[PDB]
Amino acid sequence: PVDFTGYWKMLVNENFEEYLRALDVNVALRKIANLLKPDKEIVQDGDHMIIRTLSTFRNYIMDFQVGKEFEEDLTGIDDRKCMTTVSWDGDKLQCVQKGEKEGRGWTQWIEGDELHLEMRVEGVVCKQVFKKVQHHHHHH
Ligand SMILES: CC1=C(/C=C/C(C)=C/C=C/C(C)=C/CN)C(C)(C)CCC1
Repeated sequence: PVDFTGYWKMLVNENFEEYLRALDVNVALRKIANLLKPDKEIVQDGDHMIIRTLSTFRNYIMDFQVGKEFEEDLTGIDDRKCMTTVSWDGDKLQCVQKGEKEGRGWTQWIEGDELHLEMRVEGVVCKQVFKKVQHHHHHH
């Protein structure tokens, strides 16, 4: 069965600038963010999912139950609040983020040693791929 648990290092990050612009992330933060190559530390614990998006400058932490709508605090990205639901779709994890922006959400899946993440908002698509890695680093 699909299990996202692991430590994952960014390999590619496609169209991130336009995704951030569509979120109205401020220009100075977009400049910082485009230099970053975040890791993902994921623990899948039953249907309790923790996805830590870790970078040298700032983190974004998700901690939620699959299937259950929750208030998602996007402080550090666009500082918005969404009413967010993450659901299994076969071997894919689907996320809908209800809020100010239309069409906001993402899909996550695994191909071999790769974690694939398609992020969407306002018809814009950013695609990230990470490689599963084994050398760990301490974090908060
Ligand atoms: C814009 C910005 C950032 C953007 C983070 C983003 C979009 C995280 C998306 C997380 C998702 C869908 C995770 C599901 N694997 C960092 C990495 C927190 C650094 C500070 C500035």
